[PDB]
Amino acid sequence: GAQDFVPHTADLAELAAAAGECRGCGLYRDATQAVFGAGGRSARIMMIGEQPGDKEDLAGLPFVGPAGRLLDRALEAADIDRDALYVTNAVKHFKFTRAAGGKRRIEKTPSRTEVVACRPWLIAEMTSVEPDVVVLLGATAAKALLGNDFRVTQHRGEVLHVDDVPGDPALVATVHPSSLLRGPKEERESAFAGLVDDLRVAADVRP
DNA sequence: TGAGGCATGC
Ligand code: SF4
Repeated sequence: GAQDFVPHTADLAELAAAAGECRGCGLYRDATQAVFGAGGRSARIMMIGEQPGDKEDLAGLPFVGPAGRLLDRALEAADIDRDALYVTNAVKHFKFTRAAGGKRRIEKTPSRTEVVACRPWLIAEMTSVEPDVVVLLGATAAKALLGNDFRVTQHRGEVLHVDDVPGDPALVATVHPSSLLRGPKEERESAFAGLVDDLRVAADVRP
């Protein structure tokens, strides 16, 4: 995968500019641009989503579309300052399809081989940022760091620690904010509450 | 429109 394209540097601007050159999997070809993380190395909370969506791929920034707006409300309800956040995605290029007779770009879940190929960028970000806690937003991100057998619905809101992760941060898994939109509106407010609770667990981690 | 975890299809 991407490991040869990751330069030996902790400068997020250099990593981001290099990601524009990555050939670690096929996603780079149909996407507009790599969407790297956003934030500074002084962040103590890192949050990892699945992939850039349609709006993210057009803007070049993580979490700018509907799921990111919901994440924004979740952050405010958990009293998490954005000054403490570095936010990124497990996969750096937008994976999508279109209906043959349609124009809208329809997001497709990254394959597990794409997550594995792209994980060197995530490791590079984690070493550069040295977060005290990593929030895994959804199954793709959580499995990226915790193994393909990990079930976010089974262990969300738990403070976890694994050995093979650089810097031994606390890890907190939760559901991706888009799941609240995809699921029934009847469950949406309860689901938002659950997200906010998990985020509160993550913000109260003390190294 | 914007998951999750299991199942089936080739
Ligand atoms: S997705 Fe990750 S690994 Fe695949 S190309 Fe874009 S950057 Fe390289």
